[PDB]
Amino acid sequence: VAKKILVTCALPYANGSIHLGHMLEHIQADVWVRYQRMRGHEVNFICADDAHGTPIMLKAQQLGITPEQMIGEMSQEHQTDFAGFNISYDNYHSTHSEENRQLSELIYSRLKENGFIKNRTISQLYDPEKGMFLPDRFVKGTCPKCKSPDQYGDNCEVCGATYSPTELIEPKSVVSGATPVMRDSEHFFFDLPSFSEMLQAWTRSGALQEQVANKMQEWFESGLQQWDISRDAPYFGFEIPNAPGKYFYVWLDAPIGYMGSFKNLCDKRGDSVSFDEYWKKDSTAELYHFIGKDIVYFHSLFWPAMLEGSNFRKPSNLFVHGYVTVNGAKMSKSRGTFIKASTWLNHFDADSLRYYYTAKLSSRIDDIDLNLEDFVQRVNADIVNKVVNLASRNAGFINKRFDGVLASELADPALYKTFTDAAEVIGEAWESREFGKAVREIMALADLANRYVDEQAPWVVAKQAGRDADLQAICSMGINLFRVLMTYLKPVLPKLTERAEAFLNTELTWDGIQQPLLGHKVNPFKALYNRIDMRQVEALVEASKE
Ligand SMILES: [Zn+2]
Repeated sequence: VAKKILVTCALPYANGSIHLGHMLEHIQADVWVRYQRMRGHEVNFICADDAHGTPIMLKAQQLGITPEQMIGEMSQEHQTDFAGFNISYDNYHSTHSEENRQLSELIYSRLKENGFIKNRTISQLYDPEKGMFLPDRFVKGTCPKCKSPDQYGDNCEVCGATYSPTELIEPKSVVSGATPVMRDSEHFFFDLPSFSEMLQAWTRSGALQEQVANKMQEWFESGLQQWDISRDAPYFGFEIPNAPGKYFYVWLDAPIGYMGSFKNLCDKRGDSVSFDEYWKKDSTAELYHFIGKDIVYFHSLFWPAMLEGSNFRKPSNLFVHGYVTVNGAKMSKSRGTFIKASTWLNHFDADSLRYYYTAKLSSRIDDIDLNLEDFVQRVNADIVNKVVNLASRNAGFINKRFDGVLASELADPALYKTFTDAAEVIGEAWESREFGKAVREIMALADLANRYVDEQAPWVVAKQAGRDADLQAICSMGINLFRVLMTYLKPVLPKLTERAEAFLNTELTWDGIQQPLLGHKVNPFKALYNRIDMRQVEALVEASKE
């Protein structure tokens, strides 16, 4: 029937700009969400900025502005980039909100009551001048192995040795320049180990990608550990109830952002029933998290345990994707392959990237390679020469010789059925996240549509006397095939689809393809998409280098 679906994307860190690596996740989720909406389901697409943490607090101080101001600006920047790529979020919030505070306290309270919170005193390097414990990377020093100066954290970039910051020669606090010292502090831990049996049964209930369920097996074998969920002041975040000086570490408050953002959305809509409908233990609504492979452990073990422990429903499934490489290698700042979302939009449109990523995506966790050379060729070849060409080639004749009126019947009903029959396969491909497959199927159909037009040679029929009817039937057949193709691609290319709809004078819906456009008036044709040059790509890389 009509499902209730809540989809999220991992929360971007407020202390950084969105790059093409991040876009892969958001575009993958958006394509899936747009398809689900097209099928009539109730979909809620949610996200938010991860805005707490010592790093955030320090960068803000270093800059002279308040963290509240810093994260506020980063939030607008991120939202501008996502809007630019047409990521159709129903709501984009922040972990730094009243909703998140309330939910973090509620969940913490329940976990504590149920006895899943443990106290443990730990020892950590402390900056006595600033009065704050120091995370490993905030301690500078001389490597005890090779004696190289200015080595940070727990590893040396020179000899590559690893060690505890307490082994550094002349340790110095990066925050004040003071010499750190050891110091004790009581911390709160989440008893993840007490959920192992439940998590095992849950993971075995056939949900996760084969590759995910397999990594989980190794994690169980190794054994689960308790996780620290507290931090000491000074800190930028929410204070733990009944624990003055203690704050919620990100492990806890970041994923709550998924809930906080949804609650914020319900409040905005004046909806007092949905939150519980979606998050209560016996919910029949579906919850999906689109995440990267680097945060699977957290979302598959810690997150569901926390939810279970606080009496909330667990995710229905986790959709994991791999990383993005450019030209076969990790993004490179020196090579100008480290491309930011905002930079990309200064040179190309969002539809091009959305199409390329989609054509390469699948239900597997494999890495996605953005080959710039291949990108230009794929876009020009597929979008411009196969799909858009189908419309432009036939639009002229219809607009100039028939007043934009399409024929009253299908020239080839059998060929049309071939295109609508494919809906089943393409729809299941979109649904199962086999995007590359959906695109292959669609392009196969596009080749077919172009072959039909080639064989009918309208530019030839257009020259023969007493063949006006034939010309109209042929060109109208081509426009109707284009109608179907654009429908299958609607989830992928939002802007191109709008321009297509303006031309066809119709809104494209999934079920609408069963009813071809007959005796229908299309609008004067206008370039739907233009070819891109390799020079455009070179300018982007140069711009990224700089
Ligand atoms: Zn060294």
